[PDB]
Amino acid sequence: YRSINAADLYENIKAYTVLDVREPFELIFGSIANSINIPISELREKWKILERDKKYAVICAHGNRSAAAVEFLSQLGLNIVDVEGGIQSWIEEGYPVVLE
Repeated sequence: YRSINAADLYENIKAYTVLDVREPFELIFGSIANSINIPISELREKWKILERDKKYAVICAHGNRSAAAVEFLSQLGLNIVDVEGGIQSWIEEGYPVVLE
């Protein structure tokens, strides 16, 4: 189990592949660019779609759901990290978000 600051993620944004585990209706209000969306209610059945050769940054609205996802994918041998504060923190700190 590892964690990553917002500033850290943004500075290394190209080194990570943001995994947004929030529900789809939540992304219409803003999401980090190119972040793949897998709701925690599907993560169990569709985590196989995740690349092993990638470094994932799991984001949540506040971090409660991302934390649980990390503990799950971490034991499956995936290189993933939890994003502190969720996307809420990301926005509070003034970071770029997409309306897509």
